[PDB]
Amino acid sequence: EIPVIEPLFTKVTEDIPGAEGPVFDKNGDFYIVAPDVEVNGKPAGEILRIDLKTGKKTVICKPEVNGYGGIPAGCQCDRDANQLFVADMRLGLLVVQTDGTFEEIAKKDSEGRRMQGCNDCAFDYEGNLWITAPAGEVAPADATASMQEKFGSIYCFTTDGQMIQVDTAFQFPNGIAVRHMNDGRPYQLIVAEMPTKKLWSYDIKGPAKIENKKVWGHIPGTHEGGADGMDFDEDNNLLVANWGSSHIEVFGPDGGQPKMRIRCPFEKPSNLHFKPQTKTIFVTEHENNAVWKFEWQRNGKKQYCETLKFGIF
Ligand SMILES: [Ca+2]
Ligand SMILES: [Ca+2]
Repeated sequence: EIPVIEPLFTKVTEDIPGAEGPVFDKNGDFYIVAPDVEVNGKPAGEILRIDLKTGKKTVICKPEVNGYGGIPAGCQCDRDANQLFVADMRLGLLVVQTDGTFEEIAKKDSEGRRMQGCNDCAFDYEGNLWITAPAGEVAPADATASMQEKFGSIYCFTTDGQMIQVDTAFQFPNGIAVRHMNDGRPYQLIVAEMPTKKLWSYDIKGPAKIENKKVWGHIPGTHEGGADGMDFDEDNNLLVANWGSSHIEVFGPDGGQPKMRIRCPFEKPSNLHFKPQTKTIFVTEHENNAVWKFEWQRNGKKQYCETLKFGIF
């Protein structure tokens, strides 16, 4: 059987509807998003900053465009500026400042097609942002998801400002991650297709250039849910929240079947993120709509925001 560890989890904060997108900025501040917040049945998602000591929450942004509320669901911190890139299920891709101001990156992609709602994203070390888009067209267009139909797409927002659809026909693409060589070269993209219990891989040949698509890993279980958020640890092991399984799966560098499983004190882990330079992993979950933390066996893989702009001196 696959080895299972049961680390001690510590509650961080609660009352976060749809708790998702955990992320640390360049100053070490912690943020999470609340995509499930609604006001009178209408989307009113929030981006919050969490005090690690008290667990107190501060709403920094409640995105809305032309009267349509956003559904912020995933985040990545930029490197050269302390700003957050946020995947929004209703607005697409947003760039949010610590002061709460935000900008919608694109209404349409590089081919002029209306943008699809986004769920999560991952920066590669070259500054390109790989994004999952499981939702239908962004507001004002009517909402819809790809849990059944295969119209979920993947985008790559390049450093040159191009929003390129790099693949599509996915059944609710969710988590996403980029594997790098030790010299910093991005070479593999991993995409979670939630309901199908599959993790897909592609070889990265350059900015917005992916090929050799294949099924890379298998997510355990027949439960409703599947792979949600993911991140690499420093040894390139891929940790994946398996929503509905009560576990976070751990895949070795070669994928396939998980090499280890991490038991959680809740059934629906949605996402995770390492605290910089530590073995501490923060986990968002939908059973209690809260955030927790636990200690992993090693530090996490550095996020783009922690990398050296000029290389190793
Ligand atoms: Ca997600
Ligand atoms: Ca993460």
